[PDB]
Amino acid sequence: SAIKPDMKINLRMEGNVNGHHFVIDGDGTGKPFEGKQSMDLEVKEGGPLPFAFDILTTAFNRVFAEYPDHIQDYFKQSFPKGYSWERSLTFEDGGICIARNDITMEGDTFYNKVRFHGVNFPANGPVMQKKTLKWEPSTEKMYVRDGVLTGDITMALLLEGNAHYRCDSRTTYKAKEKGVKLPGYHLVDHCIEILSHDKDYNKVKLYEHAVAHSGLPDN
Amino acid sequence: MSAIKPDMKINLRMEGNVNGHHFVIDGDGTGKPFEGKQSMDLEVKEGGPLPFAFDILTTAFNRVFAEYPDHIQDYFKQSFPKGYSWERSLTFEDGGICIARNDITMEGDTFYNKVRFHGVNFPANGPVMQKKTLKWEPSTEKMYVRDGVLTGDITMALLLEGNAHYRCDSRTTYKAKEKGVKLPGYHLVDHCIEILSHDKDYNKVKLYEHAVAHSGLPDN
Amino acid sequence: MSAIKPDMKINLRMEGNVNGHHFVIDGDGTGKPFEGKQSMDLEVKEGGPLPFAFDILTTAFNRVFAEYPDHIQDYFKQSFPKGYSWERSLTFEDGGICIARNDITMEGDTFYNKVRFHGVNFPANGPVMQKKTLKWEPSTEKMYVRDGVLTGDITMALLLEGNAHYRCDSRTTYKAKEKGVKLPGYHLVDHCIEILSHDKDYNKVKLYEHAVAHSGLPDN
Amino acid sequence: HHMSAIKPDMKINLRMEGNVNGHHFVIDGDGTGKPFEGKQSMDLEVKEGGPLPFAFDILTTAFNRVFAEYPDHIQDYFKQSFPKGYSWERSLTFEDGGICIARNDITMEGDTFYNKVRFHGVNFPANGPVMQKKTLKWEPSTEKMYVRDGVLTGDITMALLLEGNAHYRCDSRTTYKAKEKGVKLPGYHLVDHCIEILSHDKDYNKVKLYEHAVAHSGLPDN
Ligand SMILES: O=S([O-])[O-]
Ligand SMILES: O=S([O-])[O-]
Ligand SMILES: O=S([O-])[O-]
Repeated sequence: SAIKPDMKINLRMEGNVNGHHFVIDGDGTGKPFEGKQSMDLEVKEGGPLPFAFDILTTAFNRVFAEYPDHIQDYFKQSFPKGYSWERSLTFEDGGICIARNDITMEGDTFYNKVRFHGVNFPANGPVMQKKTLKWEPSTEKMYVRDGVLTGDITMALLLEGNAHYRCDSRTTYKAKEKGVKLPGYHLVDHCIEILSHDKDYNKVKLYEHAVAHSGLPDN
Repeated sequence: MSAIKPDMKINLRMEGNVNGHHFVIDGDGTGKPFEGKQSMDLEVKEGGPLPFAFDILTTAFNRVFAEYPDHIQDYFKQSFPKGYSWERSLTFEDGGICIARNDITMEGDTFYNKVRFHGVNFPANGPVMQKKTLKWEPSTEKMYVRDGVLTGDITMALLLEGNAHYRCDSRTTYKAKEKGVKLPGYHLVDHCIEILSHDKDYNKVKLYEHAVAHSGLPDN
Repeated sequence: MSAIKPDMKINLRMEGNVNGHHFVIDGDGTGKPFEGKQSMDLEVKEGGPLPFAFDILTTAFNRVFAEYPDHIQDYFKQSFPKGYSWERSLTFEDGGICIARNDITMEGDTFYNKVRFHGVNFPANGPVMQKKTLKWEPSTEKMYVRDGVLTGDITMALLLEGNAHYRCDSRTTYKAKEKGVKLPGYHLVDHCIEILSHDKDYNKVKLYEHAVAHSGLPDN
Repeated sequence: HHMSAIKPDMKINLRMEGNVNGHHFVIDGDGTGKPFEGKQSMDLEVKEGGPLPFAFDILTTAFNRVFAEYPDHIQDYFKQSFPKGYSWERSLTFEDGGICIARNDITMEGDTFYNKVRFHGVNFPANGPVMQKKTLKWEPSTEKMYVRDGVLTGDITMALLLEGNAHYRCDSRTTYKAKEKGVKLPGYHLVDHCIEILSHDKDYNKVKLYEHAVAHSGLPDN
């Protein structure tokens, strides 16, 4: 009842990768029921960012995800009060990130409080060298663990030069209100895209498409 | 003289050791390469009854059985008639680790599979030695090139009795026998594996699996 | 030239968040860098009482307090006057993951510590959220250079109630503030960290640590 | 609690079968050791699959924790498992995806320990240190011993020194199990080791291997 077909979103991410502090302001629109959202982002300090913007992109709301009827939608059922997610990103070269987002809503807008942190990215690695092109599309596996909805994902960044950079992520989602029903095992296909940006990535426009499904042969 | 025919046969021998238990499993079955479907009947010839869950073996009993669409290169069907081999490592969240290998070849309408499977470090209280597993959930394997070889990464979950999952992380490497097989670009493979039937000790099992490659969203 | 005195003060502020719970922890201590020893009294200024095992934070409260033999380069004694930073990941066997960083500087007789600590994904019924930890066991860190930076790898174990162990994989990267301080070759550190005393809610903690460097067998 | 019959100068017989990246091999070895001094060594000869297309170094830890100096205050699980013996299973995970599985069955007849080892390795990259044979030595390290899921378990983060002097990381988990009943389980401890190829021929077809291990309690107890 609370979510509408078209909603706004405000976002304030703050973080540190490799000792580098940054703030990023975001403002955007999207269709929760179509699994879509875009948003305009602007680094407000920390720019020029010394690292690849790509590592940030998954960390700027699953509520924007096309859920089919045979699958419980934890995220759209979390609102008004909202929900929180925490995430770790484990890169194949030792680079490790942790993140959190408190997602809230009032009126037509979703509010996202997001903290990002990253450690141990190697000097001549693709992240500090900015050799990343984009996230390749993948599929997140959703399941319950310790009484909590958990998502594991097998993720890859395309690099300059016809090779890929592995990332492995675990997310833990918690609805704020008591009583929200945990879903069964499902899978969530997603694509993420930087549609436009300036040369140093101080201002970027980002797009996310997400759809949930029960996998083969039901997808 | 096309190598891949619409209805083909599968001949399999697996020999292995998990936690120091030796075993031999012979397989016979069939499948439809272009539809990405296969089924086979397995018979434990040595080492029955198996002390561990049969489920840990079932990915190791052929990606030639995957429905590839036009716009994605099919390494597997292009690997024939000479064939290919794969190597896989399976890392479970409780420390059990398996490695396996299959050299697969082809004569006429039949694929031959010479498979080896080794496991160690499964705890006695774990869902594997307790034979507490139910099925592999559906999952998506990521295909991409690493050091000039086709590589596949997958995070799979084994559903357990009692409404719980058991995580396995798997990496496989596929190498065509013949020189000059064109490697595919990055893509996804969806799959499902289902034990369709089994006798009480799992000495005789009917297995079925379906694989479909694709390019992820938006495209389907 | 190092300007490390044989008795030094230690001043520290830690700020952070584990599983959404934000805490601030102030420390005051002293140490003897040349025999590898330091102890500090902590008190949590924000976030008391902490909902999680205090022992996970304990690693994060300076390898100058390590005993280095003459035959091994002491990167940490040599990073001063200017100081140094370290970054560190802590991956626990049940999916809990922490990152931490410290910027260490020296003003006279006192080392100053800016520490941030963030922890994610601890399961509600794991040893951390239920406070079933007893101590870190004594272990050994592997120091070596990777990509131009002193790196320390170690697998640690936190003793649990009943004498079970909880396993933590840690990686730290240490960076001298000033350019062209020299790189040690492969060596080992031994460490022990012991919580000496604490009140009921671990809001006042008194922590001791001992660390010595060596080159391993047969030298030792 | 029980006379080991381990006599302070003992022999070692060993047969190994393996496969790494699809290459089959058999290595034999005869050796000697001093179990109470935690020192041992062996002459190995590659009997099949020679010359090996991979770094010999990956195999060297698979060729017995009986040869480890245990001080009185730490339970020695290995010498107490004799005369009957014991077995281990081990997984080796390298930072670039190389994964290995190894197991050994140790028995004792009279003066001689007998080892049946299996070793299998998978997914070593073509231009990695292993396949390109660019390893030099294992650095000294320290394994942590503790009971896990009821079984004596050894964890260790090792590193192979490589040509060009970078290191190549490997993470090992070993499980040890006595053949007979009644063997006491140690408390947590540490075991230092150092392994060294003493001498070898061009193709690593004949190799001389030595190791030294001593168990201890960490700090500041050592
Ligand atoms: O290039 S695709 O991700 O639109
Ligand atoms: O894999 S299907 O048959 O569940
Ligand atoms: O003599 S020892 O260093 O192998």
